[PDB]
Amino acid sequence: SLRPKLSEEQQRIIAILLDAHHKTYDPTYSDFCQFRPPVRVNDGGGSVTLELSQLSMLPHLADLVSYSIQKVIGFAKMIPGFRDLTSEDQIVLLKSSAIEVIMLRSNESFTMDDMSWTCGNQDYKYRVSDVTKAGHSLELIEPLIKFQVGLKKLNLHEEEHVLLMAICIVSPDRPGVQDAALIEAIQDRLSNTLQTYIRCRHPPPGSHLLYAKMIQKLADLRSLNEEHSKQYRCLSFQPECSMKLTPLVLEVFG
Ligand SMILES: C=C1/C(=C\C=C2/CCC[C@]3(C)[C@@H]([C@H](C)CCCC(C)(C)O)CC[C@@H]23)C[C@@H](O)[C@H](CCCO)[C@@H]1O
Repeated sequence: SLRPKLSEEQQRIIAILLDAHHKTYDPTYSDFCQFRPPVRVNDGGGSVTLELSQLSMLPHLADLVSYSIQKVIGFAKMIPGFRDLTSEDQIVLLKSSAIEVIMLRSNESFTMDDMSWTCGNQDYKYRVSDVTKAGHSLELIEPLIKFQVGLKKLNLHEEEHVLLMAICIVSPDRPGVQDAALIEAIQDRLSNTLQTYIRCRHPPPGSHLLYAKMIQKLADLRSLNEEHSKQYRCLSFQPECSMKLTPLVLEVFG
């Protein structure tokens, strides 16, 4: 019912987050030529044995994810209040949310035109088959695609999109966090900003219930995180896999 106006502080928070995202997410994907080249071996059969023997798309995707983790770290550092946290808690939050924020932010390159993450010419267009060529199984990919479509259909404003990523990162319920209270205080400030923004700036019929739907996506991400971790473990058993990854990836998921 009540639709309070965004406070000056809440307006500043949104402005800061939009700016942080614009500085850490390049919509032209111009740095991609700097990653190890994507290689797509013939695997129409989806052979796990062949996929693991080659891991043809792993160097490229590992570089893409590593690059993205760096961007997420940069984004996180700009989240109002994040700097108030101890270095130890900052790292805990970053490592635990990295893959989740990558899945969220990737929605910007995801397209329902053909259910792919399109970052340019065919070379940088990623489909389910490209992810299997990196060593992952459909147990992760299919649910991930479903998540992308569900997120797409929420038609989030960029303001809502950046707030959701910030809320995802600043979560008090991450194993290893020391000052949960402070983290929750920061998250509540972000959550209240999001709730207020939706109530006074998001037109119907895709509003209000929108907050609940967004919070539900955060729960969905936890499941995807767990599944990705299980599969990363398997992938790491492959001899010489470390060289196909990056130091940052090895640490975050190791
Ligand atoms: C990275 C990103 C993109 C796409 C994300 C994809 C497409 C290919 C496969 C991935 C990467 C999934 C797999 C499951 C993760 C695999 C990781 C390992 C192999 C380590 O397990 C997770 C998200 C999937 C491109 C762009 O939108 C951002 C980037 C450009 C703007 O900053 C974003 O940040």
